[PDB]
Amino acid sequence: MALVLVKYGTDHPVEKLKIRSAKAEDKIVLIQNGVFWALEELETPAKVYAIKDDFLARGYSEEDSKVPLITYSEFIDLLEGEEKFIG
Amino acid sequence: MALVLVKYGTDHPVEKLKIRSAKAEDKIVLIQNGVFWALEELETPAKVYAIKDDFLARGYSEEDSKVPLITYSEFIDLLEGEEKFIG
Repeated sequence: MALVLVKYGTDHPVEKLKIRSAKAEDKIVLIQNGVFWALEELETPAKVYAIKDDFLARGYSEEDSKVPLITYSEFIDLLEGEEKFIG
Repeated sequence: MALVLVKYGTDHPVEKLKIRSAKAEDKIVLIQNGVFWALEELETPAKVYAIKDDFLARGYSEEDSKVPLITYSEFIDLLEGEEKFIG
């Protein structure tokens, strides 16, 4: 149930095995240079999300993702995760 | 400690007291139509942030907001915290 924040890509390759070692409960966010990992294979049982808007900001096509693309709105839905007393 | 999310415009009465009765140790995020709370006279001891990218997307200006705005990058860092143990 760990939060994995990736804001690194290719210039930093250690996040790939972080993603590998991530658990089913854990959350993986690809932001900034993390969009490069959306083109990777990535052996992960965790919940992987790449920022769709930032992905587009980096100049990449949404078709060209191996991972799920979400917007900041859905990032807050991730931020919620469950339900709590938020609503 | 508590993660407080608001994203139901002003149509959700419970949003007010979530902010209102928050602790000075908690985090409060305004997202989507929740940005309307960023314009009012909300008084909370918690860390209150409205999403800048989303707020500007509403057609408003940074100057319009009363509370601090964070960007997609800063939102990721919010969820990190400050200490970043992601090495």
